[PDB]
Amino acid sequence: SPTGLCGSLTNALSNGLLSGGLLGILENLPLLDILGKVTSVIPGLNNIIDIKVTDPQLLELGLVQSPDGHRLYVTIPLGIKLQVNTPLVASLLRLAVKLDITAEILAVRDKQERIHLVLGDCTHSPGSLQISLLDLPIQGLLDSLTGILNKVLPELVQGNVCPLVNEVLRGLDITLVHDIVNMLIHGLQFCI
Repeated sequence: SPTGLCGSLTNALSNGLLSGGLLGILENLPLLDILGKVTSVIPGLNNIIDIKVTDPQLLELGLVQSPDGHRLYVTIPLGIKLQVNTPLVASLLRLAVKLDITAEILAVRDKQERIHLVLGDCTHSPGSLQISLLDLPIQGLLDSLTGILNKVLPELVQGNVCPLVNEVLRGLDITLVHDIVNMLIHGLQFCI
C-alpha cells in the first residue's frame, strides 16, 4: 500500500476533496440562480421550473507531469444527475452530466529561499462537458436546457470546486508537500 509521490498525491487529493465536502458542493450548485419574462414574480406563484441535483459523483483523479517536470495537471472528473421538476405536478426531465476540472499545481521559489506549492490555473476542461438524457414533446425543453447548461455549468462548477481544491492543497500532509515541491522545482518526474 505505500507508494510513490504520484499515487500518494492522487489519493491525497481525492480524500481531501471528499472530506472537504465536494459532494455537498455539487449537490448545492445554484444552477438556476445565476439568471424578459419577469412576471413569475408578480402573482404569488413562482418558478415552476425546479432543478434538484442528485447523485453527486467524483470519479478517478488523473495526474500528468509537465515535460520539464515543474508542473502537475490534475483531472478532476465529476458527475451529477439533474432532475427537472415542476410544482404543477412527476419529473419533467432527467439528465446525466459529466465535467472535468483541471487544476494545475506548481512549485515556485520565493525570493528568499522558501519554496511554495501553488494552485496555478484551475478551470473547466473545455469540451469535457457531457449531457445525456436518462428519462411529452420534451425535445424543445431539452437542448434549451442543454443550451443553458452549456454556458452556465462549467464556470459555475469551476467557481465552486476550485476553491475547495485550493483548500485541499494547503491542508495536505506537510512531508508529502515537502517532497512534491522539491521534486517539481528540480524538474524530476515522478508521475511516470
